[PDB]
Amino acid sequence: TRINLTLVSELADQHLMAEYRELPRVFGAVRKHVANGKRVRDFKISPTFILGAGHVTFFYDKLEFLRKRQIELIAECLKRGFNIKDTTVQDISDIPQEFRGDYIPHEASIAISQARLDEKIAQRPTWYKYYGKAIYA
Repeated sequence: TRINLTLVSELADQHLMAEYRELPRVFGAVRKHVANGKRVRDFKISPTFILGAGHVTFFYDKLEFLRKRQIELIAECLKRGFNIKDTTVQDISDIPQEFRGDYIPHEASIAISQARLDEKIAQRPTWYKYYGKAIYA
């Protein structure tokens, strides 16, 4: 599961579709943990954004950030003419407030996220498209 920090209008089609599919998984994971009696204090949340080990957990107390980003992802999918089936933002008001924080990444954090996306495309640029156009080489 990978959450990106870059503007959704700048994502390659493949990356946009992947994040649309994967971001909501975090909500379900928190629900599962809440049902198991866990609290935010039970998690080791990094103080700064990271990729890899601890990436998903970093967002456990930042669900409002994710909710707002899911709004943007859906809108970008529709803008590109993609046929997505769920066009509604998930209601997360059932999750305890301590997990529903917001977040504003610094440009240095965004640069880490951007570098990972760049690196993936560079591997085989023909696998990526933007509005269906092969602009990556």
